[PDB]
Amino acid sequence: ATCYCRTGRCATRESLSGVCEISGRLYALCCR
Amino acid sequence: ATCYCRTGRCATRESLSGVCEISGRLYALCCR
Ligand SMILES: [Cl-]
Ligand SMILES: [Cl-]
Ligand SMILES: [Cl-]
Repeated sequence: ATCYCRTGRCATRESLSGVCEISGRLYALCCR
Repeated sequence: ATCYCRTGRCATRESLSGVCEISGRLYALCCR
């Protein structure tokens, strides 16, 4: 899948799918 | 990025990047 680790909401064409943890920071997981 | 929601360990070229929550189930987020 194509996915992004986001600092804001997911884009409209993306689905919230979990959490990224990179270098200690949390991100929304947004896939399409 | 290219990401998969895994029930096992990440493949050699993937990095463990977080967790997926899909239909009430936990998975390892594996990204390359
Ligand atoms: Cl973002
Ligand atoms: Cl898997
Ligand atoms: Cl879920």
